[PDB]
Amino acid sequence: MEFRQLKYFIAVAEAGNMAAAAKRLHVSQPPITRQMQALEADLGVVLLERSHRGIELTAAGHAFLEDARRILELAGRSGDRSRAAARGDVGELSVAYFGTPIYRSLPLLLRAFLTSTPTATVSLTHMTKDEQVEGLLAGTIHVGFSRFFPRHPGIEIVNIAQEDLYLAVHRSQSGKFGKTCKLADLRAVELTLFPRGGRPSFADEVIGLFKHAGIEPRIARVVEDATAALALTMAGAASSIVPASVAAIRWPDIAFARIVGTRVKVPISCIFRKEKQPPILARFVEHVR
Amino acid sequence: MEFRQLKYFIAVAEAGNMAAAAKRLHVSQPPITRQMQALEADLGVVLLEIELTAAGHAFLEDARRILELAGRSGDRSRAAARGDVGELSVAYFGTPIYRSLPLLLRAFLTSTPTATVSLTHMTKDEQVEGLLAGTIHVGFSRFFPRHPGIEIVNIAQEDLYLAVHRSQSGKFGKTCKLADLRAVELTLFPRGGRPSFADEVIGLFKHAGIEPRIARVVEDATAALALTMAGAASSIVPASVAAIRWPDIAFARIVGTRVKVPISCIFRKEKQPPILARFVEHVRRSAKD
Amino acid sequence: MEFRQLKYFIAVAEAGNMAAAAKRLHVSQPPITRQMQALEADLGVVLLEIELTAAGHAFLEDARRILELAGRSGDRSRAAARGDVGELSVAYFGTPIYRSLPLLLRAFLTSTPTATVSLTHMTKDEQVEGLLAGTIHVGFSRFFPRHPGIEIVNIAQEDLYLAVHRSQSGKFGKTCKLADLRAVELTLFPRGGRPSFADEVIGLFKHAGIEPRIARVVEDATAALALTMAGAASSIVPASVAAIRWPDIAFARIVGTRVKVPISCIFRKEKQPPILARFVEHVRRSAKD
Amino acid sequence: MEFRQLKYFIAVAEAGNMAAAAKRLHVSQPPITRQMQALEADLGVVLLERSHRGIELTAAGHAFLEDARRILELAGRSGDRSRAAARGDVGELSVAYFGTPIYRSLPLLLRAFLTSTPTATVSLTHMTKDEQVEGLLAGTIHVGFSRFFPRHPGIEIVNIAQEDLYLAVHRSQSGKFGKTCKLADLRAVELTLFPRGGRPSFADEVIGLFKHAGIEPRIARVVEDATAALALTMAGAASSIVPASVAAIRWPDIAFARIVGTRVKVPISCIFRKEKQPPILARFVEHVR
Repeated sequence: MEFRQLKYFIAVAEAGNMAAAAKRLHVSQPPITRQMQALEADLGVVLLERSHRGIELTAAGHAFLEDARRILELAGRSGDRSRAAARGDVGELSVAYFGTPIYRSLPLLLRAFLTSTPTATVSLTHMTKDEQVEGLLAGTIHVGFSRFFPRHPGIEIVNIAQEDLYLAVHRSQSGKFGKTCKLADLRAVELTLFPRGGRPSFADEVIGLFKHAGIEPRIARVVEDATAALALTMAGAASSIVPASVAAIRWPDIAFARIVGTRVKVPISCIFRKEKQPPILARFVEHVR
Repeated sequence: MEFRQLKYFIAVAEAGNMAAAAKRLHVSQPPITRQMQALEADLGVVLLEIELTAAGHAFLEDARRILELAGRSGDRSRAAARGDVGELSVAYFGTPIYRSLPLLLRAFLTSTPTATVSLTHMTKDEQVEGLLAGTIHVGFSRFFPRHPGIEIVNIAQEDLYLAVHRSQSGKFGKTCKLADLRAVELTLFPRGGRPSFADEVIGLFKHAGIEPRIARVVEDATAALALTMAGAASSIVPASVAAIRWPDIAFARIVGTRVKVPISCIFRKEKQPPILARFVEHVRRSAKD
Repeated sequence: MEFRQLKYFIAVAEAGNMAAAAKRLHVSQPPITRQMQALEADLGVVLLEIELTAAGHAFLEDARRILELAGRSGDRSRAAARGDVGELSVAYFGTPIYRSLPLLLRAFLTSTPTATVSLTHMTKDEQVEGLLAGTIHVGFSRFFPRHPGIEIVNIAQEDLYLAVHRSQSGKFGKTCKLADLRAVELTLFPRGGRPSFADEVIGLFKHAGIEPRIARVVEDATAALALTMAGAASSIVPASVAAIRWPDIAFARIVGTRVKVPISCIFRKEKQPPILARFVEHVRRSAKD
Repeated sequence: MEFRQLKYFIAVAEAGNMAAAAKRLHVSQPPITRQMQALEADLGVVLLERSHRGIELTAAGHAFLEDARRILELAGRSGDRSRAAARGDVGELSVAYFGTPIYRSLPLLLRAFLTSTPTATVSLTHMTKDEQVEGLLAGTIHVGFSRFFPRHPGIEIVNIAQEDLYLAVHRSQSGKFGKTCKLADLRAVELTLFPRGGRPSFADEVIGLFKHAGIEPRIARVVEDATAALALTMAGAASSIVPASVAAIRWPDIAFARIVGTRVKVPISCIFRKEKQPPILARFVEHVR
């Protein structure tokens, strides 16, 4: 069987007449006739008959007509599926994340991406920054989001944005601070930071910001992540410092106060393997920039 | 595009190597290469880098289906020429294949002597796409999500059975209730096509007020049975599975008036070809009661 | 074995490299090496090949727990010396951490002023092992499989809510039934600790006579919420999650007298230390009613 | 803190007297005393007191006594866990399989393995022979089972056993053959073989066996696997040839007849990466041989 044979047969069949089929096909009589004899020979069946009315289909012809249509319909749609995949119009972007960008910044970036590529999908996985590097190099994830990525030569970092910092305290300690504050005002406050590890982290950044401001902080403890800190704060057992992403959410019993200062800010970045980027990733990277 | 291109692309995809593709095709390299170049120019996309691009992986699946449909279409025209019913393409997922599906197929073939049948394991999502595109005629499984152009027919219901290694047979007898199994570590199946058989089993336990002990969820009934036969597991299976006598496996029927699961089939409600129309009339009266 | 060996092994495991282990430890290579040789001779096993052997991967997990327990034990003796209650080590899985767990912890801390708390996310299996070994005092989740030396206490029950992107809020109002959600593509969570929250949601749909439409099962509530906030999903979450106002997410309370899920805690029934004994008496009367 | 300090403190505490502790410790008085002062100094608490009775513990001492016991208990058990993992007494053997060994031979081999290594576990995954090679080289699976593995230099093949072949027919065609038969007697029987592909398969083997016997078989079709063939046979639409593993199971409506001949046999083999075998695999390989 050949594709040309199929499109001709459908036209011959639908037009119900040879001259009318030629008009639709932009082609002369003799090529059409050649393609029908070749088609009937391959199948080993007669598909067409003549009469006063012109062209008629046998039982074999009628059965083949429906299939010929489903075949060109599927072929046409399969062509589109392949071009769509080259363009990055479709595909599943595998995203990894660590730390607080997952609370607001990352989702909004995903909203904007899905909105300009509505037939794409995303998956999400929590991963340490080290896991993200390994996974990126290996191709198990396309893009990773966190704050302070360790250095690697085969990976591009893109600082998407920066975020303010907010003191977080139990509802009952609200109004000891107001809605705005400075790092100087927190030297009597026992602070719970996160995460632990020591490799460049949000905790270490906050500690450095206190050192820049010439202030000794009281760090009561470093907990495993923001969830722990927020839950301790909600339970009345702690105060913390958190980026704007976290403060954008209304958590019952927690109040926030923005820490003022030009330098008191924290980045959001994302990493990807700059080499051999599949189209869904290239489309996302072009959105990140 | 051209059928030869598709057939050659599949061989290059599956051999993963130009010389093995030549071996499988009985043809030299430069012809394969000119056919691959031509497919790429016709599609306006690149499929090969030997490994596949995104566009390539996408097109591979479709190419198989196009060739598949083309072959069945030739067979169908021939069948129509001879006055025979031709071949019903059935897809299946889950355990109906063990007994209840064969029995229904037998009754269909008895009443329809010139018909044949082919069977393909497919996931439910693959099935839906197969029905809308015309590559399969009908799918069987247990639970199917509704879909606009598809009818889902609940044919019959099957009892459930506890499966255990022969060494543990005495422990529960030949009939048991869900509450008797509250301490049994269960290996359920399958994974992914949720809600699946595992989900229904777990739901039945819950309706009875029991949280099942789930050791693991394995990929299919085959894995679960092999593990039970190896002495490493216990499971719960439909009657279709328990109708078979497996060495080293003992079964206990689970009693409870609601402890049953459906055998269901699905098909495209519109543009039904003759053989599907015949099978549906048969399913219709197989379901009656 | 020796504590220094354990601490050094962990640093070699986590740095994946002898010079980074030296950097993290402020110590040169030959001391680290002699400590690793010695741990290997003492154990009568090889842990390093820098990557880990099977024996190494096994011991790594345990080494962390041994050091963890050792640190908490020093803190506990000190607390006992001063007449303070000391620190309750709590583990958690699932969504109680969002609201109901913090609230119960607050009431405990109010009545027990010299106490503190630490929070660690753990899977249910990790929790059980933690309770039997004495590394944690108590675990929280929703469903827990029975286990000989563990008591499971159902504290309270939480309502369920549909979660949708703000754009879709009008569609269901502020209250809805499960049957109203029969066409909603749901993103449930988590994966693996079956039976989990996903299983209960699916079971509730089934009890009501509806097969839920499940688009996907994601790793946790964080993923599901980020996807819903990005406009890519709808989900079902307990009241603890819905008590929080998340930007771009709207909630509808699911009505039905049986549509609720438990908050549960688990602890070792034997050899309870004083602080756990205090927490249990508190949980006991928090559950009363 | 040091481990020696812990074991001494427990003995001193349990014996309730210094001389009695020395007896238990196989050690003199002065070292014991040195280890207690060092231990009290590290913790920064007093654990012990003297009186007429001998040794007594403070509140700090009593709290530390329970922890010291849990610490040595956990350390001891962690040592065992590491040695067990070196020996391959524990671990999860990842097994892959293709074709019919999964029906009987593979499970019995797993029974025997689990029986001599009862704290080990197994997982099972269906994989093509090509997938198994890739997975083996990569370390994603430990061992693969099938029949006719393609050649690779970094992989060892071990023929575990051979299996007879059996004609399979619908119940109603039983007694056209009896319980034994020859290939010559099947030249009028339309045969359904499996699987398709063409790379060395069970189908190709059966075809070669007919050629060795100087007999033209009637091969009506090659289907995707044994499940398809068995289901077609059960439905009355086919006869097939299957190895002994399949014939060992009683499938309703299928009858079997053994094909006699010294050469009419099919192997079961398994493959593994001979390089860098983890202990659980080495333990299994030693069982396979």
